[PDB]
Amino acid sequence: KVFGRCELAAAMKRHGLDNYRGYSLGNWVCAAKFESNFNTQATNRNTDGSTDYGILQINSRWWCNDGRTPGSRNLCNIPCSALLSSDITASVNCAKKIVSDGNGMNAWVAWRNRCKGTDVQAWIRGCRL
Ligand SMILES: OC[C@H]1O[C@@](CO)(O[C@H]2O[C@H](CO)[C@@H](O)[C@H](O)[C@H]2O)[C@@H](O)[C@@H]1O
Ligand SMILES: [Cl-]
Ligand SMILES: [Cl-]
Ligand SMILES: [Cl-]
Ligand SMILES: [Cl-]
Ligand SMILES: [Cl-]
Ligand SMILES: [Cl-]
Ligand SMILES: [Cl-]
Ligand code: NA
Ligand code: NA
Ligand code: NA
Ligand code: NA
Ligand code: NA
Ligand code: NA
Repeated sequence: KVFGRCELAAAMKRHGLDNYRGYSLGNWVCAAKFESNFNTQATNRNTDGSTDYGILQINSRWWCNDGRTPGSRNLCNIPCSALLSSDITASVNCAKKIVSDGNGMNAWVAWRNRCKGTDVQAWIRGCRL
């Protein structure tokens, strides 16, 4: 599923991301935009051989099992393929564990580099939330 901006915003809010660990909804939307362009099926291989999956590009090195990432963890206790569903439930719940990990949203490279400290509020402009 390729989510619409406001559609994803609404889905993220219902799942309780809005201001989760102090991060307003626009941050989550902005992150999704630059990680996956709102595409739940987005996958990307990392240099270290691990892979990023889903709307928030969650990494198989630490958070999910894809069966081909040696010496990796599966801290969210899911197959990485669950992160690709049109139902963003798994991605949100795992993301909640990721952002709680001590570094906040800096865990998402594209967030730090492209969203952090900008008007992320603009990402939910005109949405019925
Ligand atoms: O998320 C855990 C850990 O991995 C780092 C390493 O640079 O970022 C990775 O994980 C992200 C989210 O799961 C990926 O989007 C990214 O591709 C990947 O580099 C750290 O930010 C973080 O400590
Ligand atoms: Cl939309
Ligand atoms: Cl919650
Ligand atoms: Cl593995
Ligand atoms: Cl665990
Ligand atoms: Cl889908
Ligand atoms: Cl959903
Ligand atoms: Cl980046
Ligand atoms: Na898709
Ligand atoms: Na915060
Ligand atoms: Na991998
Ligand atoms: Na694993
Ligand atoms: Na292993
Ligand atoms: Na999901």
